[PDB]
Amino acid sequence: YVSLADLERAARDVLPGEIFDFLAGGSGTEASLVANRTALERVFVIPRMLRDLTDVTTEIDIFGRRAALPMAVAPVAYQRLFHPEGELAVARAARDAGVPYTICTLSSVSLEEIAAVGGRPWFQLFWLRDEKRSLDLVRRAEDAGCEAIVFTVDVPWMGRRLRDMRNGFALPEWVTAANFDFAPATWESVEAVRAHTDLPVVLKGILAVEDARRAVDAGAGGIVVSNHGGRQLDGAVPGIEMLGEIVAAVSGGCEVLVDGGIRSGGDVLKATALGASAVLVGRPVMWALAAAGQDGVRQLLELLAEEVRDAMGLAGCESVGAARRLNTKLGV
Amino acid sequence: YVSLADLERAARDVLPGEIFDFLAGGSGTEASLVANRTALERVFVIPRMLRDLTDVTTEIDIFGRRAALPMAVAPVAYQRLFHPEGELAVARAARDAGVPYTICTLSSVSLEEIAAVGGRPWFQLFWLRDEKRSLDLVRRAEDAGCEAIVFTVDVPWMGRRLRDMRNGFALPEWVTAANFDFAPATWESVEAVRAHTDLPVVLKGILAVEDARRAVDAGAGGIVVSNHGGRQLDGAVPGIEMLGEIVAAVSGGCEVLVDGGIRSGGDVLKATALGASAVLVGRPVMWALAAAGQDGVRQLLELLAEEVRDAMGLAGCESVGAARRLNTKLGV
Amino acid sequence: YVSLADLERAARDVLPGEIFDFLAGGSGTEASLVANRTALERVFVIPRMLRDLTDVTTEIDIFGRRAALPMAVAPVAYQRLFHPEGELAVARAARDAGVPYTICTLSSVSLEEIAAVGGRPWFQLFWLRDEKRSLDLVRRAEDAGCEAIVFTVDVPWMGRRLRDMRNGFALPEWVTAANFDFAPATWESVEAVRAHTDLPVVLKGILAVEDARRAVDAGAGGIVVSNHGGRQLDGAVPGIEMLGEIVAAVSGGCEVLVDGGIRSGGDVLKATALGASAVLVGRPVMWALAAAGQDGVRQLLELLAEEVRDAMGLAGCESVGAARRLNTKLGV
Amino acid sequence: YVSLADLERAARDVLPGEIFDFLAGGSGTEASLVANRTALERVFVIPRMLRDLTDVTTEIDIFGRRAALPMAVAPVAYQRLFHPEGELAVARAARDAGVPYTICTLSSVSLEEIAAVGGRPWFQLFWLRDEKRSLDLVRRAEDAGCEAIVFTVDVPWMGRRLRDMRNGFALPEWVTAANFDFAPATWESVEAVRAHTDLPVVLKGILAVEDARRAVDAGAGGIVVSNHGGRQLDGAVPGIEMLGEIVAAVSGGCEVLVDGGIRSGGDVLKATALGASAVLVGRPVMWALAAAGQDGVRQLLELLAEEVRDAMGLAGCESVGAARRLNTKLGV
Ligand SMILES: Cc1cc2nc3c(=O)[nH]c(=O)nc-3n(C[C@H](O)[C@H](O)[C@H](O)COP(=O)(O)O)c2cc1C
Ligand SMILES: Cc1cc2nc3c(=O)[nH]c(=O)nc-3n(C[C@H](O)[C@H](O)[C@H](O)COP(=O)(O)O)c2cc1C
Ligand SMILES: Cc1cc2nc3c(=O)[nH]c(=O)nc-3n(C[C@H](O)[C@H](O)[C@H](O)COP(=O)(O)O)c2cc1C
Ligand SMILES: Cc1cc2nc3c(=O)[nH]c(=O)nc-3n(C[C@H](O)[C@H](O)[C@H](O)COP(=O)(O)O)c2cc1C
Ligand SMILES: O=C(O)[C@@H](O)[C@@H](F)c1ccccc1
Ligand SMILES: O=C(O)[C@@H](O)[C@@H](F)c1ccccc1
Ligand SMILES: O=C(O)[C@@H](O)[C@@H](F)c1ccccc1
Ligand SMILES: O=C(O)[C@@H](O)[C@@H](F)c1ccccc1
Ligand SMILES: O=C(O)[C@@H](O)[C@@H](F)c1ccccc1
Ligand SMILES: O=C(O)[C@@H](O)[C@@H](F)c1ccccc1
Ligand SMILES: O=C(O)[C@@H](O)[C@@H](F)c1ccccc1
Ligand SMILES: O=C(O)[C@@H](O)[C@@H](F)c1ccccc1
Repeated sequence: YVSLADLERAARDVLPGEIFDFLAGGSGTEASLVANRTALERVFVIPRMLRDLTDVTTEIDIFGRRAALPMAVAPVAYQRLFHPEGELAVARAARDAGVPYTICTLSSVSLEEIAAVGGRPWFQLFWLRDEKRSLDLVRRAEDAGCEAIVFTVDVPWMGRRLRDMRNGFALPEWVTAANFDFAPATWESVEAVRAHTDLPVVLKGILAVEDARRAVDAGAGGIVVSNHGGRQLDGAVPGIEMLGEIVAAVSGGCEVLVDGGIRSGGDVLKATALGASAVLVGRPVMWALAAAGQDGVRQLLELLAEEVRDAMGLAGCESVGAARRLNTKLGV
Repeated sequence: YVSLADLERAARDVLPGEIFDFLAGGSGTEASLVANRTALERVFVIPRMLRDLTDVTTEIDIFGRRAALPMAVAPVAYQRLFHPEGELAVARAARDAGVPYTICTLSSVSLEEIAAVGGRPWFQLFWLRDEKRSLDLVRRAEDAGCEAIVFTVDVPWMGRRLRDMRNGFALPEWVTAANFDFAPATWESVEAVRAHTDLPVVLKGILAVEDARRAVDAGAGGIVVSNHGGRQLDGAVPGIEMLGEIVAAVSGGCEVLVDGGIRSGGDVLKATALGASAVLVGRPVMWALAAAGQDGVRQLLELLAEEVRDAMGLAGCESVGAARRLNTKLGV
Repeated sequence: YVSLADLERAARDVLPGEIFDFLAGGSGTEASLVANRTALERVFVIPRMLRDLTDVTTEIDIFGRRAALPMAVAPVAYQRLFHPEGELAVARAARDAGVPYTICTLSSVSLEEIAAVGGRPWFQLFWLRDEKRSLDLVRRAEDAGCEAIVFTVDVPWMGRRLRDMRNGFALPEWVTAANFDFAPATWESVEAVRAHTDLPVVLKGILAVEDARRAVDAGAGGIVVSNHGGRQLDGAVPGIEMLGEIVAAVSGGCEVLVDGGIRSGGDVLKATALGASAVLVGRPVMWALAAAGQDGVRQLLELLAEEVRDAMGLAGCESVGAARRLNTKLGV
Repeated sequence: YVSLADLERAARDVLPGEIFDFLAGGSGTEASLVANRTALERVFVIPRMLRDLTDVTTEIDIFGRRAALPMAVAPVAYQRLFHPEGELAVARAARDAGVPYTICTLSSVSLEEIAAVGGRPWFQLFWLRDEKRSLDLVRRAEDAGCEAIVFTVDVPWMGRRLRDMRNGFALPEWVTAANFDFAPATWESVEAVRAHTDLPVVLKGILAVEDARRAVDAGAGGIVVSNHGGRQLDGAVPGIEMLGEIVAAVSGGCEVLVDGGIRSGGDVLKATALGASAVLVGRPVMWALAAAGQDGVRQLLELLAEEVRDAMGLAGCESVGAARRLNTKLGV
């Protein structure tokens, strides 16, 4: 594999069509899904030359820990849909690559089993029908060693996934929500979580500048600027199009991550040049899992690491902080 | 049916080609017809998160009455072209969905019969060869219980519909203008109508900011910002591209509706975020009528209601007024 | 025929390929040829409603004479390439339609024969190897009753027409330059012409704002804002993209015409809304001549007249002057 | 051959696929390779008319010598890949056309042999693992009569050329680096070169305005604004998009060349109108070499000379300096 697109071809071959569609699809007409790619393709980097590259490092510090790249595995529910080892395969590869892995509320292996793999696990929260149960998942995650709570704030309910409707898609009987034996979140829910944990709370799914500012005021340790991979509001702006304005409004008050359509180390460089602290990567990780299990995810992360180091050095950046100081130009 | 595009496929199968072309076509090269869709596809919404969605309502108050959605059925002449029950099928479905239905001057069932269905009928006026006859249709509509006069102001004559010319299209003998046993309108005609009725007068086909302002000064209760579905001047700007500037110039002085290419609840959300009070929907209603009669229109309106509620909630809007306060960003 | 595009299809059928290519082609990669169409397609008109249309007139006064439309036939060399009656067929149709016809220096029938047809003949000048001969053609044109001298200023030499090179195109022996038994023009050549005639001198091929201003200072009665149909500099900006800036800089000091890609009455409306006094139309007139001779040109001009009247009225314009006061908006 | 595109078709026929891919390809997704062409296609020239063209000259003075066109042959490694005479064929054609030829560090014929051909040889430097060896190549080039040192500053290492990876491309045994029996460059390396030679030092691969300014401060005699033909950072902005801003920031302090996608004399005109002193041309020269050896390169340079003279005169420019004063407009 020499690009992330090699892995998509491989995953399309192996997966059942309805599972590939559950993975690939977006809501509505898929306008926001396509726009995430369009938006990144319009960004061009203005590289710098002739800088010292003797010790190029792709490492960052985030939420108290070093990470090997400015990247984490995005939360993706039900990873046993894609490979029998599901989340354990992905978490082991992420641990070995030094990349944080986001354990999902709707994981198909329990959060404690995935946390026991080690590494830097974060935990993604969906707000449940009652405050006490929500907070119990948060406490389980914290007890299990998760390092951050990634509270998804863009899913008061699931979007209209027309591929899934047309396919009549349902979970196979062999895939379950292993953390179990949902409700719209509000700013009150954020405060309940913030009061219940010492872990940093990261709000995933922020697009309005005013919501990024309120996230900082609310005590969030980070936000993920994101339209949920085009799976929630069809017509929501891409996160990459709001990122620069959000980074300026936040003034360093929290970490600002972005996701949606990151498909290469050059895309990671674009996101960092627009001001991101780090990116999330979703679908490509599942392509690698589907294609070749744990080893596939390892190969994907090795390729991304090579592409990030290559792009940074070609752009004159010995560190991720230098990459954040790059300028960009929109093209056509 | 899971999108409005499902209904177009269904209507193309059933209708005779020349009738499908009368419905689908525009004037000239169809540049304005295509632009209505291009323009909406360029608009992206910036959704808000974490707001109270306990009682999301899609209802509005307009021209004195509650409507279940910020939407009305646009005037479309000669609906018996599409189904034998014609206007009565559409009006019954609109009534049952709580959506206003616009009765046309060129309806193929008399305005009194369609008004007797109940619901919230509006009446669309074409200016006739003489003031007294025009005003008689207005008085008939008012006597029959219509709630608003939708005066079409963009048809001094019919545009050049090249599909119809190439097809040699003419009305079948079984379709007639049932209100009967035309001239360019002017601002004088508007005043004659305004003086002849206590109903709100809504000018349909306004695109210039100065004409929206004059409409308010003339005592209009509303305007529809519209290029007539691309059927009148080929090269006329889409209404959606003038809407924001018109809403700002009107300063709340009248209701500002828009039409042209609304094909989903997400498009309704875009129109409201640009400042519309409500939209009109034309061709999709006729697709549903052609595909499945009254039940088809009911299914279309149920689908649109679900899509509007979904889009509003995903965008953090518990009411249409909140949706009007959303910001937008143009994309590519 | 219901559009000008019907005539292009007809002309492609009848003409030999190399003659169709001489007509259709541009220089280089044909980027400027395509851009003339792209540019017009990007312009949208903001029409006005509710104005008095009791006496819509498409007439203008230009260079001292009434014309039936804001349009003249562009200079096109060697019209016997397209039909045996060549220029006489086109000039007769233009006369009968009330449209000025531009007689070319390289006409395949003598300028005196074409002038004898009557109508409103203008005369297009190419600057010859010597001032005295150039001025003799000007004097011949004036003696023959031509009303304006259209001095082509964008042909110091012919552009690189790769279709013609690839085809090895040459004039058939049956087509000749009938005014005969060339050099780069300069501002000195313009003054020599201006001093030699009382007719208005119109500089065809102006694109720079500074050249439009100098044309007025030099005593030109008009300019044609034009990239020569994409046949001269490949990469020259379309005239329609410079027109508004040129109209503002000229401040009424001369007539400002435009050409390049006018293919409908709606395109004439766009040009007038951007400030043109009138347009030239080139290739479509030759399509009609090739398809059906004099009667073909008559049908083309009747169609254009109908399309111009339709577009003007739909845009609320009772006169060409009102159309020049329309606003426009660029789209995608 | 009537366009440079004729030569590409010819070269694709003759070369082995993997060698054609080594020549044609870029890094990553080839976004920057495509953007170099997109960017030039968006630029339109505003030509001037009616100027004196009695003695149009395409000549420039650069780095102390007259050149026949505002163009030099870009450095392209390993030219024996394309034809058995390799660099000697290209250098002989460049000499005979009066065009500077850039001898590469990785030439497949020694720099002294290519310099002995005569003409105006420049020498391109890659920074080697140690300062003394780098400086020895510089001294060899100077001793051999090269006129300028073109220091490549955008290759701390080679980009990720996925065509080459997929093809498993390697140099045939019959092609070698004939100057031999590499390390990231820095501003310190530039100063070491500048101190070691009296020749002008030209930094190739500058895109950031701040790096152009620093190049002047560092004593560079020129820069080449360039993304390395899309072969280095995938996503680097095209040089043509940074050129105008760089020319303004440099204020005449050094020569400012550009490369990337120049494929016609009209493209040379666009580059000069945006402010370039001269362009480099890479791939087309190798197409001509592959198609027909020395004579092919001669034909390419004759065609480019004709296209540059044609474009300049059609734009009203008697000299390259006048072409630099042309204005441009971006189109779509
Ligand atoms: C199959 C699938 C399942 C997902 N499940 C979740 C989830 O449980 N929680 C969440 O916050 N995001 C979920 N996401 C959204 C991702 O975290 C991410 O925002 C999105 O996929 C955009 O990134 P991409 O283009 O790299 O895939 C899911 C995405 C996919 C494709
Ligand atoms: C077949 C057809 C007939 C129409 N008849 C009328 C009419 O009688 N009066 C009117 O004001 N608009 C008429 N319209 C215009 C519509 O009210 C509406 O402005 C237009 O179709 C744009 O909406 P759409 O894209 O949703 O179809 C007609 C449109 C169609 C397609
Ligand atoms: C076949 C042909 C011959 C032309 N000959 C002349 C000419 O002799 N003199 C001139 O000034 N323009 C000449 N033109 C340019 C036209 O007058 C006009 O500027 C151009 O065709 C753009 O208009 P169009 O897109 O309507 O064709 C010629 C154009 C064509 C296609
Ligand atoms: C096959 C190939 C080899 C090249 N080798 C070199 C090189 O050794 N040194 C260098 O500075 N640039 C090298 N370049 C870059 C060119 O000098 C030039 O920047 C680039 O090809 C863009 O120009 P074009 O679009 O005209 O090809 C190479 C380009 C190609 C295609
Ligand atoms: O995008 C997604 O699939 C998730 O965020 C969530 F909405 C979801 C989880 C599991 C099944 C369907 C939906
Ligand atoms: O409004 C802005 O500045 C940004 O959204 C815009 F430039 C942008 C478009 C596409 C990708 C990233 C940024
Ligand atoms: O767009 C339309 O069809 C209507 O507004 C009107 F112009 C019209 C009604 C009936 C037949 C033809 C045209
Ligand atoms: O001029 C403006 O602000 C609007 O017309 C423009 F942004 C726009 C383009 C396309 C859809 C809606 C709006
Ligand atoms: O565009 C054109 O064909 C004319 O303006 C002129 F350049 C010309 C006339 C006759 C033959 C070739 C060229
Ligand atoms: O620069 C400007 O204002 C005009 O050239 C531009 F808007 C334009 C683009 C395309 C067609 C007409 C005008
Ligand atoms: O673009 C290129 O091929 C050159 O600049 C250089 F990176 C290179 C030279 C020779 C082989 C591979 C790469
Ligand atoms: O930012 C600018 O002014 C230039 O990069 C831009 F206009 C440009 C786009 C494409 C080609 C050359 C220039």
